[PDB]
Amino acid sequence: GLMQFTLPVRLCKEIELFHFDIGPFENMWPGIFVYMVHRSCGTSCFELEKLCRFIMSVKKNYRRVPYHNWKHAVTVAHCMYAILQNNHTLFTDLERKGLLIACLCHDLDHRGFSNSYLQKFDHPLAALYSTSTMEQHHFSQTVSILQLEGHNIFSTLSSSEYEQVLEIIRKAIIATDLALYFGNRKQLEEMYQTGSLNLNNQSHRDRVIGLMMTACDLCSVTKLWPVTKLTANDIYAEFWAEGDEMKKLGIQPIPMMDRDKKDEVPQGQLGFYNAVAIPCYTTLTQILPPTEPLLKACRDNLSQWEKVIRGEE
Ligand SMILES: Cn1c(CCN2CCOc3ccccc3C2=O)nc2ccccc21
Ligand SMILES: [Mg+2]
Ligand SMILES: [Zn+2]
Repeated sequence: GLMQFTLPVRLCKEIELFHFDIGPFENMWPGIFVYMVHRSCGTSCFELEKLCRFIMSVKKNYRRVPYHNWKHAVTVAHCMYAILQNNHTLFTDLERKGLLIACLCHDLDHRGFSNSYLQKFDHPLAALYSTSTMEQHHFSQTVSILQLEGHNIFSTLSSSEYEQVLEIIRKAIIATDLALYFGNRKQLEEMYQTGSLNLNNQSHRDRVIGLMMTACDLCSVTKLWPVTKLTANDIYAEFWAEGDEMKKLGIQPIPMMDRDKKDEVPQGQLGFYNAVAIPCYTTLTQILPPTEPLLKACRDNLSQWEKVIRGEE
């Protein structure tokens, strides 16, 4: 009850910033997560022993893939922590509980392969979940872990509050399917610009949480350039392995996934910044002005990729 997590001074200060990198010491990531829950939610939100058992079972159900790993989980939760801390009064008690957990769980049991690859492979999960294949899986793994003995971090909630938090988590995890991001953001753009955006409308809150989930999920592009650049290596290490596996199925992969087309990476990053990232953080900044540092950091990294194409690096 009286037991705070405390971080060294440099982390205590930098963890509050959007561009914080959680560092290479894996053993400190559980502690960093608990710290963020305690400041974001309260020391009373979860029973410490249940929360610790929950975190460690989540960690175990992430795989040793180059990018969609336990470090991604905690990184995406930190971006959500920074959004929630900069927007103190906009979110409910259940939202604060649900969203950090949603972010920690959002890529549970990821194999390093896209929905497209599972569908072309004819993976059993593509028969069980026809759209948002991996995301329905990640939600299913989240419910499985919550149901392990001593892992029910929500046990003090009422039956209807429990249903509400699991519903926040489900929609938040489904929203990380980038296929769903484009339509979600277009609707949020129209709603904001015609002035119809209403944060008391649940269907509107759902849309805004979805965009937050995309923003946190993509937050590699909002880090300082040396972090962004080195993270891109891990992202492409998965895509190129998927590309190799497409070639094994007799299917030319898209260029993004073809290791023979490394030279097209700088132009592909520009497309991604211009079509996905910048528009994502722009609409987020319009709805939640204190998230502007994410857009600024994203624009700085766009300018760094432009310099790579100009052979300035
Ligand atoms: C479109 N696109 C990309 C985008 C890469 N990408 C896309 C999705 O994964 C991410 C998730 C979070 C943050 C960044 C990324 C990222 O770097 N690289 C490419 C190379 C050739 C052709 C098209 C390409
Ligand atoms: Mg995912
Ligand atoms: Zn993710």
